Amino acid sequence: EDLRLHLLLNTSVTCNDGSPAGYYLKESRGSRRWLLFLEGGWYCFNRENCDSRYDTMRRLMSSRDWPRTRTGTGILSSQPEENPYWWNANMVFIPYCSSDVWSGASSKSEKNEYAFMGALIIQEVVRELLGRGLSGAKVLLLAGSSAGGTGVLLNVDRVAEQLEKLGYPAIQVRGLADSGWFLDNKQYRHTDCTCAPTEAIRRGIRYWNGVVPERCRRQFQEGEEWNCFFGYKVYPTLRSPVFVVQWLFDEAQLTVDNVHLTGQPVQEGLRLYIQNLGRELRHTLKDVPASFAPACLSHEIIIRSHWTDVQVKGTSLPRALHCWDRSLHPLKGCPVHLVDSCPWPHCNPSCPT
Ligand SMILES: O=C(O)CSc1ccc2c3c(cccc13)CC2
Ligand SMILES: *[C@@H]1O[C@H](CO)[C@@H](O)[C@H](O)[C@H]1NC(C)=O
Repeated sequence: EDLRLHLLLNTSVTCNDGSPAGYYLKESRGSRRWLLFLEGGWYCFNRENCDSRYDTMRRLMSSRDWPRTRTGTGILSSQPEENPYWWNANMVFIPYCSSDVWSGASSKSEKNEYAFMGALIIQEVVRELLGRGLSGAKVLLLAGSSAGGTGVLLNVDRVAEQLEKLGYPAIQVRGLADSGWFLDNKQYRHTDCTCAPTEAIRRGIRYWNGVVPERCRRQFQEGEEWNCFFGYKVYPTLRSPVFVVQWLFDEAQLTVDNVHLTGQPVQEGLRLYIQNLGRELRHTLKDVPASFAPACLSHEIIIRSHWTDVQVKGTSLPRALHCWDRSLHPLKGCPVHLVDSCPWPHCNPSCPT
C-alpha cells in the first residue's frame, strides 16, 4: 500500500525553497495504466504571503522534511475494496511544493526569493518515470485535488504533448480534475485581498510567471491569462479527455466567497446566494460530458478512503470513472455525466459527514 519517495534527479527542478521536488511511486508490474496525482493546498501570491506559508506550511514549500513513504488512499489505493476503479495501476503521488497551482516555470535566483516550478515539476516527473515503466503505458491519468485539480486542467495537454514530442504517441493522456472547478463570482460579503477568487490569480500568475494551456492563452491573450485558471473557461480549449469531479458547494469556493455556515438559521440573502452558486456551477457543467458533481458542502474526494460512498443518481464515483474508461474505447446503465439537480447542500443523502 506504500508509495516510495524519489527526489528528482534533475535537481534544477525544485520546491519553493530550492530543495529538489519529487514524487511517490508504487509500481504495478502487471499494469499498463499510470495514475499521476497532483496534491493540492492553496497557493501564495507575493513575498510576504509566501513567507507566512514558509513558517507554518513548510512541507508545501520544501522537500526537506518529507517522509520516505506515503500510504496510497482512495484512488491511489491498491486494494480493490477501497479502489474499485484502478486498484491495479501504477500509482504516483506528486507532492505540491511550488504554491503556484502547478503553473510556474520560474527558478529561484538572485531576483526571486522563491522558485515556482509546478509546471516543470510535472514534466520532469513524467520524464523521469518513462525509465521506470511509463514508456510501456497505454493510459496516463493525470489526476489532482483542489489546487491539484486546477493543475490537471492547466497541465494535461502539456503532458500529452511532451509525450508526443518524445516519441510516445501510444500513451493516452487523460485528466481527472477533482475540486478544482472554481467560479470567478462576486463574494457574498466584500473583503480586502480570503482574497476574491479573481484578483488572487491575477497577482499569483504574475508573481509565479505562471503558464497556461496554449489555446486558452491565445484566446485571452497577454495580461488576461488568469482566465485560464477557471475550469469553465479553460476546459473548452483542451484536447485531452478530462473528467471533472466537483462538489456543487465546494468549501474552498465558499471560503473565497466569504460564506461561513456557522450554524444559525441561514437568512434569505445567503440562501439565495448559495442556491445561485449551485445553479451556476451546474450550468457550467452542462456541456462537460464526463463529470460527477454532487450537491454537497465538502472539499476534495478522490484520495479519501471513503470516496466510494458518494453517489449521484445511484452511481458512485468509481463506477462513473469505469464508465468513462469504457466510453474511451451511450452505454446502457453506465453513465458518465452525473450532476445533481437538487439545490441545497446535502440534498443528496450520500454526501460526506
Ligand atoms: O488547494 C485548495 O485546497 C484550494 S485551491 C483554490 C481555492 C480558491 C480558488 C482557487 C482558484 C484557482 C485555483 C485554485 C484555487 C480560484 C479561486
Ligand atoms: C533539468 O530541468 C530544467 C528545467 O526544465 C531543464 O531546462 C534542463 O534541461 C533539465 N536538465 C536535464 C539534465 O534534464
